Amino acid sequence: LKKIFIESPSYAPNAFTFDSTDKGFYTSVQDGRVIKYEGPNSGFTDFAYASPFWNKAFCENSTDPEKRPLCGRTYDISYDYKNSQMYIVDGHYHLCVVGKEGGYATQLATSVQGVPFKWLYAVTVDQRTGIVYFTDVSSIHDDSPEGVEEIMNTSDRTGRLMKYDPSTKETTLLLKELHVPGGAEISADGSFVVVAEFLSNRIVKYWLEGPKKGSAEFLVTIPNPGNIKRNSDGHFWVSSSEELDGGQRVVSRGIKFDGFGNILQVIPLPPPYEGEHFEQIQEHDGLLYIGSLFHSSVGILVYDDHDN
Ligand SMILES: *[C]C1(*)(*)(*)N(*)[C@@](*)(*)[C@](*)(*)C2(*)(*)(*)=C1(*)(*)(*)[N@@](*)(*)C1(*)(*)(*)=[C@@](*)(*)[C@](*)(*)=[C@](*)(*)[C@@](*)(*)=C12(*)(*)*
Repeated sequence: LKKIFIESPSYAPNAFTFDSTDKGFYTSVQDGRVIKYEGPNSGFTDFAYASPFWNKAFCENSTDPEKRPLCGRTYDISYDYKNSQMYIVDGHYHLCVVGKEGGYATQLATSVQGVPFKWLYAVTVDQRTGIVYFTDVSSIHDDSPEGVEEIMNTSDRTGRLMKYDPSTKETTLLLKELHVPGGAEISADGSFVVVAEFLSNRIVKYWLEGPKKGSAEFLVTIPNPGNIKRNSDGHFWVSSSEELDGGQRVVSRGIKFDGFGNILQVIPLPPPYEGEHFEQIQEHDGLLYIGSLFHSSVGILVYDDHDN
């Protein structure tokens, strides 16, 4: 297992997505930007900003939590191929979208059933229907240090799963009282959405079709599950960390599972991720993109097989 680091601006490149050109990638960073890597000999450019207030002088390269409400902080991004546009979920500006050329994003939704969003975290677009599925970590606590602390202390179970439909412009509540839903990924065939409940160490399966449509069921136990991203085979990669029996400390792993809950592949991450929580593992073009809040470079894994 080989690791590659790509030096990036700002800090904490946590989430990735890709467009039809498939040259490079997009990533969300701590200072409120969505940036685009253009290739090994042309670095990063700014792509988009959820916050309409974002500006270089005040927000570029900041990690001051006090500047977050103004600059924004995007937690996930999902490219819509049919419409050449990028969906965004931000901790301060909520569900947004930006067209192909980027720039400042258009805000789409900030509440459901009269209850404001507090910390949108994961997003995915159904490539066939253009319908957007996304999670809110809490209905009480935002991404401030004070908020994170309260979520932990009260074992906050006020997370939600929503859908947004661009043809109605309405958003609908699918699930409530989730236990820190930091990951959500639609099946290849659109029949279900898998949701990671970080504080309950599990993945649940929410049905979009079939006789159980509109309900969710337990799928598989995963320690401290984060983001979920589907690969081209239709399987799901999730970030995981497990406290080590005998240690102290965690062991970090990427875990690939199917829609029936079978564990298909387990990848212990190498340093520096090995003993740290991480955000996401996403398979694309034969590479594993690793999202984290704890580094200033993007991490990518590939296996070296030049001997067998
Ligand atoms: C799951 C992950 N991501 C989302 C959010 C979060 C996580 N974890 C935690 C802890 C505490 C608070 C919040 C959180």
